[PDB]
Amino acid sequence: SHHWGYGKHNGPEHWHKDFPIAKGERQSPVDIDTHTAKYDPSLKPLSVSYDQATNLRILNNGHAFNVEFDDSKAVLKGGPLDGTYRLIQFHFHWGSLDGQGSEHTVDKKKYAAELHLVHWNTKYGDFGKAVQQPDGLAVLGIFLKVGSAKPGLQKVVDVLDSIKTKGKSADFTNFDPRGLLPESLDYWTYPGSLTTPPLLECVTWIVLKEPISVSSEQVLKFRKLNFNGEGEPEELMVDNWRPAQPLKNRQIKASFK
Ligand SMILES: CC(=O)Nc1nnc(S(N)(=O)=O)s1
Ligand SMILES: [Zn+2]
Ligand SMILES: [Zn+2]
Repeated sequence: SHHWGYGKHNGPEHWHKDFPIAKGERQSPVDIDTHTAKYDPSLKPLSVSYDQATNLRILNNGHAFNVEFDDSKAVLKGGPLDGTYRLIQFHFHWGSLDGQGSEHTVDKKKYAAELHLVHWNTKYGDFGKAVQQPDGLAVLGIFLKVGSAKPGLQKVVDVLDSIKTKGKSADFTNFDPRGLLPESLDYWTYPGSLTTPPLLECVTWIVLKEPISVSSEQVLKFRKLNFNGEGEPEELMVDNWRPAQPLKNRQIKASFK
C-alpha cells in the first residue's frame, strides 16, 4: 500500500503529494524557543477536568495506538481556549531505543516521547465538523522522559500485547487520564495543525512545560508494536514523529514567566 506512514517511501517528505496543506502557514509540530516564546497575560490557567472513563477502546491503526473515549465527560477549558473542548482520544509519538521521539522540541531538544490528548470544541456538535474550523480542536501535548514508571500509564502498557499489529483493537474499560498529567500545568500555546494527515490547520496547541517520567520498561512496550498487519514481515513501530515545521508568521506564547 502507498498509504502514508513514516518510512522512506511514504514518510513526511511525501505527505504533501496527497495533502498539500503539508506546506501551509500553520503546520505542526514546531520548535519552542524559550527565548522567543513570550509570557502572555491574556492567558488563563488551564482547566483540565478529567475523571475515570468507563467504556474505552484501544487500537493499533498502523501509525500509533489510540485510546478512544466512548462514554456518551472529560473536558479542557481555560488557558487560551474559548468554550469547552471534549476529550475524544489520546495517543503517543516515540522514537527507537537509539533515539528521541517527541514531535515538539524545546530549544532544539527532543524528548523521549510525546503524549497527545485530543479534544474537540463542543460548539460544533461532532468531530467531523470541528476539524474544519480553526477553533475546532485543542491538543494537550505532554513530553515523556525516561525515569521512574508513570503508575497511571501502566494500565495502557499492560494491554499493548493484544494490539500488536495494524488493525487490531480491543475493549478497554475503567481508565482515568488524570494519571497521565504532570504536577504543573504551566504551558506554551500556538495555532497549528494535526501532525498527521490530513494535517488540517484546526488545532490550538497546548504543550506542557513539565514532562512526565515513564520507565524504560513502559516505553519498551510501545516499541514492540508493529506498523505491519498480522502475518506480514515485522516492521517495529518506532519513530512515528513528524519533523518540526516552519513557524512562519506565528507567535508561541507562554503561560508562565
Ligand atoms: C482523529 C484524530 O485525533 N486524528 C489526529 N491526527 N493527528 C493528531 S495529532 N498528532 O495532531 O494529535 S490527532
Ligand atoms: Zn492511516
Ligand atoms: Zn499526535
